[PDB]
Amino acid sequence: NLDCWEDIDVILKKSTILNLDINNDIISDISGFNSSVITYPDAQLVPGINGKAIHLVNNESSEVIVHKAMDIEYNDMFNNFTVSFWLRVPKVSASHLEQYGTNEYSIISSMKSIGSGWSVSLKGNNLIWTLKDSAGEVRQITFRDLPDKFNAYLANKWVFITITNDRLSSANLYINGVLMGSAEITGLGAIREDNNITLKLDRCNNNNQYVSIDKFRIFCKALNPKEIEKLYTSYLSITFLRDFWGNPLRYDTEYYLIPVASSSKDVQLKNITDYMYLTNAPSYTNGKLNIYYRRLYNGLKFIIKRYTPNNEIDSFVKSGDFIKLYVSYNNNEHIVGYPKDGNAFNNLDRILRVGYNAPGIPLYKKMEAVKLRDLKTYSVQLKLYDDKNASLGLVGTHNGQIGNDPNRDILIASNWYFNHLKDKILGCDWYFVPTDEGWTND
Ligand SMILES: OC[C@H]1O[C@H](O)[C@H](O)[C@@H](O)[C@H]1O
Repeated sequence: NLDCWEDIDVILKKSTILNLDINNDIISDISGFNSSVITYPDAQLVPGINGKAIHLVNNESSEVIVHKAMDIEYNDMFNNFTVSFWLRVPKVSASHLEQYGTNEYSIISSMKSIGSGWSVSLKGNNLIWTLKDSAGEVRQITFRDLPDKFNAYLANKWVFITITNDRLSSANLYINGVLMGSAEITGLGAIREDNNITLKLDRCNNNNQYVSIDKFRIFCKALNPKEIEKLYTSYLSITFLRDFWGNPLRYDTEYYLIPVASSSKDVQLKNITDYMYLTNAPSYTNGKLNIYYRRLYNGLKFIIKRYTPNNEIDSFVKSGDFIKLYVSYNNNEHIVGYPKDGNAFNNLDRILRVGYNAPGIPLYKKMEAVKLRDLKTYSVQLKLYDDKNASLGLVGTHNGQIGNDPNRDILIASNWYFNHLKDKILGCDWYFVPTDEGWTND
């Protein structure tokens, strides 16, 4: 065994030899070996998985360099090691796949010529891990991302990358704790990499390309599945809610709602004062490029507002926060709620109403944004309360019809969900999707 050094948390901490953290808007190594980190002028900081993350654009000034401390400088020359980090890459447009699809560019590398060492690179929709020994001998793992961009890993969502390297066997590439690729690495000699680990877009021909990297970390051992699973879930801080992309959910921001249980569905409104229902979202497909996805940004625009003043007007939404949900329709904002004695399926599934304003009829609108289930998924649940603070249920959908309207999956509030929070898929889970430059429909 070529690993270094029981409780998994202890193992992870003790085997860490590099851990990039960001506090007080400064990037530094908190491993203990204190490797110096040099941040160049155009390395930007943006929202991350738990705090801020490194953002790299395509120009020479955009880079972060880690100068390995003497105590870890030669860690991966002969021994095992693991590299992990959260990664966010914008969805590549159809044009850019055709134009730069064959352009491989590194984003993180210890290779300096010959350039022995390791590198994380991207080519079109491929994530590539490369190792090169002093003899120029090479080993690679080439992960081809899923065709369905809605569920792909290199399609604008924050995902967790982990690459283990066992010199006595193979290298394994994991995404969100799942094994995605592998390659035997026996027969490789010494890995004599550069004294610096460089985070920067190298040899990328697309001037508008960019990426985000967070929690860059190196371990002096090849982590096993259970350890990676623990590592991965240890970052999912169930306190802050997240949007579809994995960034912090925010107040006063327009979001398109998509139910996790029927991701191909968008939300639509019958009429002001009336109900909401699901409709099939338009889609995009490209046989030649073999990519497709349900298009985004269609359907109602929802806005989350503070029910009462929070902390110090924090812009992010915290699980347990009470809110007022509004639909932004034709420039007007309409509160979402359930009117007293309002139409309800079998008196249990309360039909939600948008901009209901009947005089003398109380309208329950107090909601609580919470995270009761599915920790790995960037979804949220919404709990509606009446005037007595009693639960009216979680927001979801019910199939049926109102009057002479066609059968529909109508937005409702129901306590039924609380009895099924353990199911794999539940109709009360929602994705809050904000428009983002990282995703443009073709
Ligand atoms: O699957 C159950 C179905 O009926 C229930 O009463 C609720 O409306 C939702 O849970 C809906 O999906």
